[PDB]
Amino acid sequence: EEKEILWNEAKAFIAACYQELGKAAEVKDRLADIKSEIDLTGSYVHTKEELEHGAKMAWRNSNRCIGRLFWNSLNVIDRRDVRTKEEVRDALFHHIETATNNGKIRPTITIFPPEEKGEKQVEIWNHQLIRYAGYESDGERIGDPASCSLTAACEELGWRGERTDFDLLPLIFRMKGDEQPVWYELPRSLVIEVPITHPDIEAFSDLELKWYGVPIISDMKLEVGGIHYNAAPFNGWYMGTEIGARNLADEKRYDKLKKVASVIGIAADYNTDLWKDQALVELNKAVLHSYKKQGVSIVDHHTAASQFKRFEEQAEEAGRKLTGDWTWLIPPISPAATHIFHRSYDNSIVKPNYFYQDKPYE
Amino acid sequence: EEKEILWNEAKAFIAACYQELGKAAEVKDRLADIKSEIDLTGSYVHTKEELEHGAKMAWRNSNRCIGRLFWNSLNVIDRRDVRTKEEVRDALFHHIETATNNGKIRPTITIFPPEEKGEKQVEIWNHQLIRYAGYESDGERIGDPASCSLTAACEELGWRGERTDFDLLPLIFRMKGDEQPVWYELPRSLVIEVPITHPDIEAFSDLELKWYGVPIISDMKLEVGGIHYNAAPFNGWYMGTEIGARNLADEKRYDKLKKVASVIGIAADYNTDLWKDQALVELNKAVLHSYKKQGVSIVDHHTAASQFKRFEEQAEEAGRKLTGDWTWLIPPISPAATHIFHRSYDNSIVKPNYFYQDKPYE
Ligand code: HEM
Ligand code: HEM
Ligand SMILES: Nc1ccc2ccc(CCNCCCc3cccc(F)c3)cc2n1
Ligand SMILES: Nc1ccc2ccc(CCNCCCc3cccc(F)c3)cc2n1
Ligand SMILES: C[C@H](O)[C@H](O)[C@H]1CNc2nc(N)[nH]c(=O)c2N1
Ligand SMILES: C[C@H](O)[C@H](O)[C@H]1CNc2nc(N)[nH]c(=O)c2N1
Ligand SMILES: [Cl-]
Ligand SMILES: [Cl-]
Repeated sequence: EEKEILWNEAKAFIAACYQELGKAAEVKDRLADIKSEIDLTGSYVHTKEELEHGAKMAWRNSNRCIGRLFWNSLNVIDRRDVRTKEEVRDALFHHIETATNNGKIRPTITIFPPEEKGEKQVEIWNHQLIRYAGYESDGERIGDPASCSLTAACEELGWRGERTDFDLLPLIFRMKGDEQPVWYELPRSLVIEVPITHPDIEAFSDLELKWYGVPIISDMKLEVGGIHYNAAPFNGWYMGTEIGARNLADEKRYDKLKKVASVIGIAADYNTDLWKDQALVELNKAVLHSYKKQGVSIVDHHTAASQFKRFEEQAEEAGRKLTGDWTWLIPPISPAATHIFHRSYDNSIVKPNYFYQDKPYE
Repeated sequence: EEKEILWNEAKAFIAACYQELGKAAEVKDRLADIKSEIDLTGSYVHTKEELEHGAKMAWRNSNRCIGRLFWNSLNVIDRRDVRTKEEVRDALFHHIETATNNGKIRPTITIFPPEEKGEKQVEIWNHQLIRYAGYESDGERIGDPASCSLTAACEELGWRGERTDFDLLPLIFRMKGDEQPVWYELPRSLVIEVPITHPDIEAFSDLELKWYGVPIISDMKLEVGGIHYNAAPFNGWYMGTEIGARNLADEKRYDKLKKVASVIGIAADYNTDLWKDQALVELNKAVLHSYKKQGVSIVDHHTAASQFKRFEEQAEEAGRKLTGDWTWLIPPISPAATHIFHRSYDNSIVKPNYFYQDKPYE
C-alpha cells in the first residue's frame, strides 16, 4: 500500500507542478522515470525545480496562513545533502542568518533529507529555531509556559537555563542512528531581538518586554508528491498581533495585560471599562512601533488582510480554487474590521502542504 | 409525509419536554391525545406549559447565542388567540412596553398563531420591532443601509420617512387573507433611545450618535415539536459590541470609525497606528457607558463570555450536550481575551430552535 500511496501522490504532484511551470510535455517521461525509481528503490528523488516549487505550493495551500500572497517568492534552500550533526547545525545557523538579513526578513525554507520508510534522517525538537525557555517549579513561573516541556527535556540533556524570562533555548535535534539528541547554544550575534517601547508612553519601557525578530517554525512536516520532509524549517516575518495579542497577552503565555494597563495609566478593575481591550490595542501599537524603529520587518493585521484579499483575487484570476481556515485567518484583534471576517472559506486540505507531526518528547 | 414529520417531531419534543418538567409518566397519554388530534385535524395544539418550555429550549439550543445562561428565565407571552390586525398591533406594542420595563429589560417572547399547512396566519415584515430606516438614492446615503429594502417596501405602502439618520420604521405585517401588509407608526413614548457619549471625551457628543434600547428580533421562526411559529418576536438586552463594533462601525452600516478617530483626536492615516482598533475600543466604551448612565440594561463581551462559560458548566452538570457556533460566539473585539476563542464547539442543530425564513418582500 505504501508504494501505491506514493505513486499516486507523485502522479498528482508532477502533473500539477509541471503544468504550472509550463513543462507539461515532460510529464510522461518524468513519471516513467519516477515509476521505475519507486519500483527499484522504494522511493524517488525530486529535482531542484520540483522541490522548490513544491515548497511554494505547500505555502500556497496552507489554509491557516494569512500571508500567502507572497508564496511565489519563497527562498528555498536545498540541504538534502547533509549527513552530520555539525552540518545540520551549520545549516540551521545559516538559515537564521540569511532569513534575518539584518532585519529585512527573507521568507526562507531549508529542506533536509526526507523520511525513508517512516524513518527520520534528522529530527528537530525545537518548535521554533528561536524561542524562549519556560519554567514552572513550586508555583514559580518564569519565561514562556508554552516552552515548559521542551525546556525540561533540554535540562535532562546537560543544558541549564539562566532562568530569566527570556532565555534563548539551544537548538536541539537528533540524527538517524543516535539515541539522544544533541544541543547547541545559539550564537547571540545571530539573534535579533526587539525591545518593546511605546510611541507616546515613556513608562512602557518599565515593562522591559522584548521579543525575537524572526519566527522560524521548525517542527512541521513538508509533504511534496508523496515525499515526507519532516525536517524543513521555514519563516516569514511576524504579524504584530501574533506577538502583542497572543504571545505577550495570553494568560497561558506571558500574561502582561494587567501590567500594560498599569503603565498606560488605566484601572483594571471593571469589565465595562474594556481595559483589556484598550491594553491590547496599546501593546499591539507598541509592538509595531518597536519593530519598525528597530528596522525589523513586521506587518499589521489590516495590511496583512488587504494582502490576503489580493491573494484571493490572484487565486480566482489564475483559475485556482481557494482554501482557508476562517477560524485562523481572522486576526485576534478587530477581526470584524477586515474583509476576512465577512466571508466564508472552504477548509479542504490540498497537497503539497505543511502538517503537524508528533513530538519526539513528552 | 407532512403528518409523519409532524408526529415524529412531536414524539421527540413531548418526551424531552415532559422529562425535563418531571412529568415523564404523562407522556403516553399526551402522545395518544396528540396522535388522534393529528389524524383528525392535521395538527395539534400545545399546552401552555409545552409552549413556554419549548420556547425556552429553543433559546437554549441557539448555537449562535452567547447569552444562553438565562434561557430558563425567558418571559413567554401566549398570543395564539389573536385574529385581528388591531390585536397583533396592540400585542406588538405591549411586547415593546413590557420588555423595555423602563430600562430594566426583561427577555420576552410573544407567540402568535402558527402556520397551518405552510399557511401563515400572521406575517411580520420587520427584522426588528424597533429599527432605523435606510435610504440610498443617487449616491446619497442616509440612515441604516441594512434597512434599505424594507424602507423602500414601506414607502410603497403610503408611508414616508423623514430621512434623518435615525428614522424609526413603522411596524409592518400582513394578516392571513389580506393581499398587502398594514403599517403603524411606533408611539415615541414606548421607544427608549440612548444618546452615545464618552466618559472622558466631551467632544464625543459632536457625533450625535444614538441607538435604541431593546433589540426585538421579529423575523425568525420558532419551531416546537413540529409546530411552526413563524411569528414570534423575542428580545434580550444588547451586548455592547453589537452596537459599537458592528451597527455603528461596519462600512456597510453606519461606518463611523473615521469620525470617531477624529473626535478622540487620533490620525486615521496609517494602518500601523492601529487607529481603527483604538477607535473601536473608545466607541465600545462609550456605548457601555451611555447605556449604564441611561439606566438601560446592557452587557460587555467579557461578562457575557463568563456567563456563557457558566452556561457550559451548567449544561455538562445537567448531562446535556452543548452545541454552539464558534464563528458567531466569539465577540468581534478582543476575541482571544475570552475563553470561547480557545475552545471548540459542536455546531449540530437541535430542536426546538429558532430558524431563518424567507422574507416576504425583495
Ligand atoms: C511572510 C510573512 C508571513 C506572515 C505575516 C504569516 C502570517 C501567518 C500567521 C499570522 C499565521 C497564524 C499563526 C498563529 O496564530 O499561530 C500563519 C500560519 C501559518 N503560516 Fe504563515 N505567514 C507568513 C509566511 C509563511 C511562510 C513563509 C510559510 C511557509 C513557507 C507559512 C506557513 C504558515 C503555516 C503552515 C501556518 C499554519 C501553522 C499551523 O497550523 O499551526 N507562512 N501565518
Ligand atoms: C438576554 C440577553 C441576550 C444577549 C446578550 C444575547 C446575545 C446574543 C448575541 C450578541 C448574538 C449575536 C448577534 C449578531 O451577531 O447578530 C446572539 C444571537 C442570537 N441570540 Fe441571543 N442574546 C440574548 C438573549 C436572547 C434571547 C432572549 C433569545 C431568544 C429567546 C436569543 C436568541 C438568539 C438567536 C436565535 C441568535 C442567533 C440569530 C441568528 O442566527 O441570526 N437570544 N445573542
Ligand atoms: N508570521 C508567521 C509566519 C509563519 C508561521 C507559521 C506557523 C505559525 C504557527 C505558530 N504557532 C502554531 C502552534 C501550533 C499548535 C497547535 C495546537 C497546539 C499547540 F500546542 C501548538 C505561525 C507563523 N507566523
Ligand atoms: N442581544 C441580542 C439578543 C438576541 C438576539 C437575537 C438575534 C440576533 C441576530 C441579529 N442579526 C441577525 C442577522 C441575520 C442575518 C443573517 C444573514 C444575512 C442577513 F442579512 C441577516 C441578535 C440578538 N442580539
Ligand atoms: C462568514 C462568517 O460566518 C460571517 O461573516 C459571520 C462571522 N461571525 C459573526 N458573528 C456574529 N456575532 N455576527 C455576525 O454577523 C457574524 N458574521
Ligand atoms: C478552537 C479554536 O480553533 C482555537 O482556539 C484557535 C482559534 N483560532 C486561532 N487562530 C490563530 N491565528 N491562532 C490560534 O492559535 C487559534 N486558535
Ligand atoms: Cl510565535
Ligand atoms: Cl442589532
